[PDB]
Amino acid sequence: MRRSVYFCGSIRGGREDQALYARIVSRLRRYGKVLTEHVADAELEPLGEEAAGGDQFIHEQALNWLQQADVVVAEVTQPSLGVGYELGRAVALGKPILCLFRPQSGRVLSAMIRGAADGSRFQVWDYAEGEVETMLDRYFEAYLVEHHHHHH
Amino acid sequence: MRRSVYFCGSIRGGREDQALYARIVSRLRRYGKVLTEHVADAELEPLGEEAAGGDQFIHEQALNWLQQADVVVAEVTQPSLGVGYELGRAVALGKPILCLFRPQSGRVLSAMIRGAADGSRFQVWDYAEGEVETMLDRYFEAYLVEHHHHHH
Ligand SMILES: Nc1nc2c(ncn2[C@@H]2O[C@H](COP(=O)(O)O)[C@@H](O)[C@H]2O)c(=O)[nH]1
Ligand SMILES: Nc1nc2c(ncn2[C@@H]2O[C@H](COP(=O)(O)O)[C@@H](O)[C@H]2O)c(=O)[nH]1
Repeated sequence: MRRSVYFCGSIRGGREDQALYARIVSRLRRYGKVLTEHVADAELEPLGEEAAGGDQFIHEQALNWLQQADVVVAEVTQPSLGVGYELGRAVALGKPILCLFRPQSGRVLSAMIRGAADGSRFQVWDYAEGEVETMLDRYFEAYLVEHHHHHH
Repeated sequence: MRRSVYFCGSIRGGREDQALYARIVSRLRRYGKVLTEHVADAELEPLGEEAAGGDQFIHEQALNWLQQADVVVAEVTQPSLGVGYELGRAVALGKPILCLFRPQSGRVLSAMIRGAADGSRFQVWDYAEGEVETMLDRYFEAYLVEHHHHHH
């Protein structure tokens, strides 16, 4: 009834991912529902439990969003440890995962990542800078035309 | 009845992880059962299905081993994308996870990784080169003395 897409992008406390997150959030919300909202909130909602929350909460928030997230999509030009972990949980929790790696960033996907992309429900596309939009448009266009993730 | 510990280490087709894998395999097997055997086999068992197997098989082999692996232990000095993915699956599939990061390697654990270590069943210890043995000895000694992973 309701589709939810979770975006996975390494921020590392950077201000170069927020711009991408704001633009990707609007595109993901247009289809059904978009998560990864924490990386775009200029008003940390106060009140609640008076404890030392932070990193532990970060992991808990991502776990709760993936529960509803019917599909996961990632956009990282370099091998991110934190983002890689999220991808692993997405495959174990969900099924249809997406990965966007820049084929001209300099780095490369390790054996574990390459192996993960069996072709069933996990697809790893290569986007070269200005090609990120093409990959996102093709991913959303191919998803609507297929109406599922069964084809290899 | 039978305990199985799966070791997680970034190899990236390198010959610097095999030496560590051989020494860690013996220590892990001494306690109960050790996996990550693929990274130490000089005799690829032939025969079987005649297909293009490789990366997909790598991911499938790790998934099958974690099923029996009651506990997971990792030893990486730098943020590894492939290894990070395995850790995510270990927390989603199992529960008691271990992480060994070098506090003098140069890099650092991202927000996702730090958050993952809630202190419940996931413990991230810092080992400085020659301190890898100390972390492994304390991890195995603390596991036998506690007889479980409940303490925070
Ligand atoms: N749900 C959720 N995800 C988070 C939070 N903090 C970081 N993340 C996710 O963790 C990733 C960033 O990992 P890092 O850049 O630190 O390696 C991104 O995919 C981002 O969405 C948080 O508080 N909640
Ligand atoms: N079970 C299993 N694990 C593998 C295989 N190939 C690589 N790995 C695991 O993947 C990790 C290496 O990832 P990478 O160094 O390529 O980032 C190690 O933890 C290693 O045990 C394989 O064929 N089978």
